[PDB]
Amino acid sequence: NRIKGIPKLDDANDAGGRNSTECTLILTEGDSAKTLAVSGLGVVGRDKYGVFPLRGKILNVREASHKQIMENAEINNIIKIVGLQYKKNYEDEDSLKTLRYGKIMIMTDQDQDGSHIKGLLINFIHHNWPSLLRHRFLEEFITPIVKVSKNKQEMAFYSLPEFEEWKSSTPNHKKWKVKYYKGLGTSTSKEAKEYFADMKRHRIQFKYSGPEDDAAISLAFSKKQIDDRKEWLTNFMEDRRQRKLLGLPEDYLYGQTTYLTYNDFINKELILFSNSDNERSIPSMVDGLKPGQRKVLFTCFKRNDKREVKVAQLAGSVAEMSSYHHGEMSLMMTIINLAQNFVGSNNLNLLQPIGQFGTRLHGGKDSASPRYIFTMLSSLARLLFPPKDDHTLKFLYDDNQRVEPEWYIPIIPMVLINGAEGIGTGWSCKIPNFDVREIVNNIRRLMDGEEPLPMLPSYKNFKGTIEELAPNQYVISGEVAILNSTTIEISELPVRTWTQTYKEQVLEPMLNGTEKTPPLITDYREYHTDTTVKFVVKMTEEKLAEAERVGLHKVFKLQTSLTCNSMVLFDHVGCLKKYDTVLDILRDFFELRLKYYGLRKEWLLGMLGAESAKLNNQARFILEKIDGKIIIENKPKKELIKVLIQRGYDSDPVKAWKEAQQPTFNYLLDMPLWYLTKEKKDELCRLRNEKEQELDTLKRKSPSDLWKEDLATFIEELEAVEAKEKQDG
Amino acid sequence: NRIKGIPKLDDANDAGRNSTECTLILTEGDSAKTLAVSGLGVVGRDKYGVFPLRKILNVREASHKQIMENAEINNIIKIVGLQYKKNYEDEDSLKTLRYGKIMIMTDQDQDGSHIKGLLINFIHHNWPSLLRHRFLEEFITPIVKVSKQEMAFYSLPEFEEWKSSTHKWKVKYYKGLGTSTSKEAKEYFADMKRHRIQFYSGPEDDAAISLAFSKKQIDDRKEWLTNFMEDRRQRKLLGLPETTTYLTYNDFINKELILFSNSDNERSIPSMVDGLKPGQRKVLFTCFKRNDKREVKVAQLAGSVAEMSSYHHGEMSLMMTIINLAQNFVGSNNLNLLQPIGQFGTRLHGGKDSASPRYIFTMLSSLARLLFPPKDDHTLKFLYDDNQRVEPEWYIPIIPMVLINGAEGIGTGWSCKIPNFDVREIVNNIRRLMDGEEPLPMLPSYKNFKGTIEELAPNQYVISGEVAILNSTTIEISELPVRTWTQTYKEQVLEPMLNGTEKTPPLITDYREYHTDTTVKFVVKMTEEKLAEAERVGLHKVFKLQTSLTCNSMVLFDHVGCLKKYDTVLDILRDFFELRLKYYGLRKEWLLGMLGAESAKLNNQARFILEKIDGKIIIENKPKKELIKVLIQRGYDSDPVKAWKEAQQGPTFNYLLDMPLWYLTKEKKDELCRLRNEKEQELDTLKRKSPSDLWKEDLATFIEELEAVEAKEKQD
Repeated sequence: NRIKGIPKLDDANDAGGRNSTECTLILTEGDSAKTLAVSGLGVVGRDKYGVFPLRGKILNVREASHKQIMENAEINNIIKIVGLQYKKNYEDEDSLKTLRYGKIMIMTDQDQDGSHIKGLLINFIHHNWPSLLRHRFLEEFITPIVKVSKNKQEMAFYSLPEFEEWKSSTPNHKKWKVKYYKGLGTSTSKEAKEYFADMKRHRIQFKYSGPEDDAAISLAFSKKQIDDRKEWLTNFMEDRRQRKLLGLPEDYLYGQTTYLTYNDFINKELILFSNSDNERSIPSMVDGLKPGQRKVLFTCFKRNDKREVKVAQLAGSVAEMSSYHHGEMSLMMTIINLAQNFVGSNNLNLLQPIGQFGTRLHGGKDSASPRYIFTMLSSLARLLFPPKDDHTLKFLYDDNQRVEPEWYIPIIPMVLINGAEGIGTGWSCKIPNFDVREIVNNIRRLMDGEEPLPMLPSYKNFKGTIEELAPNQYVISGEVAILNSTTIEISELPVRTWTQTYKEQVLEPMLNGTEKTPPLITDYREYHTDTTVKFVVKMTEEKLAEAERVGLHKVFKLQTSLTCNSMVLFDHVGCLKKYDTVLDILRDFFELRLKYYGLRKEWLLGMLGAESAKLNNQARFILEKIDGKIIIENKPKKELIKVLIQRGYDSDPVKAWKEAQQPTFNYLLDMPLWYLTKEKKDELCRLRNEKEQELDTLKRKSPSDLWKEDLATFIEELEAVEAKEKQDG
Repeated sequence: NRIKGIPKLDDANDAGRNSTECTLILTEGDSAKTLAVSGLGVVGRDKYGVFPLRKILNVREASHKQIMENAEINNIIKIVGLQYKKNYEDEDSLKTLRYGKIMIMTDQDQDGSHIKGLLINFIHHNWPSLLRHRFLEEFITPIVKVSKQEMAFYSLPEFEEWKSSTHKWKVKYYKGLGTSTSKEAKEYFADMKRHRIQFYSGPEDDAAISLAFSKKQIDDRKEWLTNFMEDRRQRKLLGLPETTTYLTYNDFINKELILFSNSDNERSIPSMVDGLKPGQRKVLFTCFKRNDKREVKVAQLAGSVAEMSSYHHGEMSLMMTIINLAQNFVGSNNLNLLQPIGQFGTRLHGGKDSASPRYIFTMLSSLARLLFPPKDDHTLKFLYDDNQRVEPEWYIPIIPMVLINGAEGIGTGWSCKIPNFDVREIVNNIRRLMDGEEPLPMLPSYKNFKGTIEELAPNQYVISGEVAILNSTTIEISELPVRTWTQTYKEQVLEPMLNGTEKTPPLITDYREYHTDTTVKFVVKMTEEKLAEAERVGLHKVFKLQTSLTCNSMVLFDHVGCLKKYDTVLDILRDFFELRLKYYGLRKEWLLGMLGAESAKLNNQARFILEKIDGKIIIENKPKKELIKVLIQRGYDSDPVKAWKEAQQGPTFNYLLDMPLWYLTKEKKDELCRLRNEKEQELDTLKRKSPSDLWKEDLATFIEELEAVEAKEKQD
């Protein structure tokens, strides 16, 4: 019959019989993957194929208790289906016939999560029966990464570089249709049948090629090789930097390929899972943002909202425009955190916190619902990230959608303005806040060739002191003063100490005592606002005198230590880098930003010239038509084009320049009839001169002059915004 | 004097001899407390206390152990120094309370009203003599604010009245507390007289509070909602449009808390006009507005729905609404409005086996806008979420969609279950009603269902699968009853037959599976004796291939918004038919005005181009004011489409002068002249057509596409 007790298993009809070696067990990533396999199998495929969905996390055998392994239903279910014995050898075909299935095929998405399942399954087999790996047992199901369709013709590519080679070798490639099939669920049931009719082109086998494979699997999953994984990622990022500089493509694993070594899989596919956590948690040094923050900011820039919108509405826009797929709760926190402006949050919030966005009372947690709070860009956001730089950035693609860039390039190092914090896999980042004006001044000093002045951490509206005990080591202190004997006033808490947390953890125990400590204070009264702290504490005269001799800041927990020893950021090329000082961050930023002001000037020169040429033709066309040199009334379109060509009119110069970066007279004839009137004609003629003067002015300006203009514009708006903030408080 | 152990309380300084003048603000969570703290500042802490409510229990419907194990109520008692057994009928005991007033500060949504009512219920149950005095109050913010000059309104009709004067300044809605900034909170707390409302006026209030929260008054609340919906229905049919200082307890229950219970009904029971719940309508409205010509990711579309329709429910709920609108397996929609491009779930797992929204794609079906014609959108009533225009109250499709894809929902007092019916039968029955004939009876019909559906009695049906005897020991099951999923049948029926229960032996020897993603094939082996015994009992009964379906709870919202129980599906069809026919009259009336304005606009545009070509109009090097005067002197009209749209709610000649110089060329002039003739012919053709003729046109267009779409579906 069939095995009893596994209702989720589609048992192969020949499994557990004479032809068991010809049977293949398909392990799928969840029920949706199993449904795809069922659709392809049809009826003929049900004799030698079995499908079982992995509806849970495969355990890491290497680092799990024997009790968990013996009670794990998922691990045990695989044992029953394949007929595997916990302690056995499978080096002889005699011992290979006790298995109900001759092959195991893992069917997962071609994303990082799917690779994790593949590796964990590989680790489970390697750690219990490394004999099976020796022969052709473990295999994987693969779908083409990209499909191109045109005129009812379809082609498939199994590697992103292969698709790029096709586009480089195929003119009019933009006339086709592009779809990406890394996820299994993207494929239809009809497409599933097509895959299973050509299983040779959708099957890959895992090959054991030596002890290097055992080392690779050990490196990936052994609990003792944590530091080895750090060097594993370190070499990967440097190898990626070298590969890009040498023009070599990204490391591909699948070609138009039938075999994949275990070592190749670990070092080229499973590595991307760990590097993703670093790439998601550690900000970039160029703009101080993580990809999630960048997606929100990119969405805000693209929307160009002149009026505030609900956070829930903006969150929908980010999901729609930037392909954000990391979760609704994460998206909400990212938007809210970009707008917070309380002491210890951003020194310069890029989004406006219009409503209850959290305060210093609860460390930003006391925010209201996203359906009730509003936000929009700050008036400083587009001054910090100038629109003219967008044309020099590298915008990324999520499948077919153009999304946020690799990084933005602000006019001052934003990573030092609002700080940075993140925990990845092997590295961690912690950078404090610094004064906006001091950073602008140091950028100006570097432009003039002077040495940068030292910078201490600075938090906006913080009323306490920050002192440097030693390089990169600081102590942040609140404010306490003795009003009289028996009374002290606490008027400031240290940075990142929240009002509610201080009252609950410090002052309440001193008033009520605990099981191990008698009360220290007799009373305390609270006089806070939403943005200021005031505690008035009463004490016994003798106990206060003792506290002063010890030190009130120490006794009342008004001191916090801050160490700058883990300033780890992604550099402009995508490699994690440990910055020893904030001046090193500023210097690295300065070189890149100065270079991109040169890039902006080159682009502006070409674009302004094209705009001037376009306006030159437009002004001439209107004037010639009024003068009668060109007649368009009741004239054939073909005749009009010939006249325009004969008279030396140019095709759309802006269009020509854009294609030049890699005839059309519509820019002339699309002009409204309004432009024949005197006033509008004069406006067009004036605009022609202004564009020419604009190009001439730019030709006389160096990249540093443009940088100084942007800094001056930003500073003026900064003073206006900050002055208004004080008036409203 | 001092309260100990409640670290979340901001005790008032005078809470004490001045306890009568002390007000305790009870806030909805920490964010509400933050707003109150911001408005209080420093000087406000002398007479005001703030405590955050981090859920009030229903005292009537709860164990007294829980009524003493709930820390939140116990903390409230401790803060306001309340004693359970006390009357406090005079100031003799009112000084035994630590605060003079309890102020409830919540959002102005349904969730906030629930907190307000439950707190009121808490006082009413243990200190009924305390709600008599000026004790319980609520914090109120203006509903609408208009903004370098700013004004505020505490009444929606007052805001509408403001529109009569001059309506663009800038408008913002402040129902949620979090909408107000800290600066605005300070302004509120300065004029606290204008932001505070106080709640007893008779025995009617006691009934109101009792009605809302008594566990025995369930059926009274159902009649309470029934009267509300019927009163609303009559007011809407009559065309009716549906601040103070004090609010009675009875007024709060009957005018504010009523919205909470009907909200569950309004979200779960679909409308009879379009067969949709509000969440589904928001998705469909987003799809119509986007008008995607290419497939889009479900994750991307979900963001668009959140951005465009003010959808504020769960993300998981939104994903399921989109996916369910696209499913096309046996038991799901007979006509899916969205295309399931990818793994959207199948009959194997009842649609639960769908892939991640970032990998599956969708777009409108080619039938969606044939079913929901764009020309009808101008006759619908589109709703507003604060300042954003969103989906309408309902769409008006050309056939009753509620009978096509069925209806299912559970509300508060009512429930809905309607099966699917055949599209062609529904179209045919609609055609019969247009001709004056009686509709034919209709049985439930599910697309691609290979079984049988029989009516035992009115509204009583039996759905059966297919089983065939192959030999003395073998039977094959080629169809399961509608809504029986392959995995659920294998796990619940066939697995126990193979293994047996604890006290019952196995019934079958073996079964083999040969399903596809859309078809079912079980080959079951038994012994000869057990098969013969099964035959005598009845194979459909033995293998559970029959399911009962009763049309006894076909409850839908009518076009006026009142829940109505339909006895037969023909009653739904007749009610739909009358409304749809009326809206075809409404469409013709709108089209007559709009087509006429378009024709007038093109007449001026064609005349303007021809006169410019003929030299009757000169614009070269001419002042704008001189050109405008010539156009008026020659009788040209201001934008007629703008004028007609303005009529439905100096001169404008931009529609003439914005035209490109291309229109002076021969071909474009001929195209403009051809378009001028086409618009006139369109208006003339419409005048000779009745509303029923337009309906028949839409049905024919829909039927042609339905055959094409369904033929391709079979081809795969």
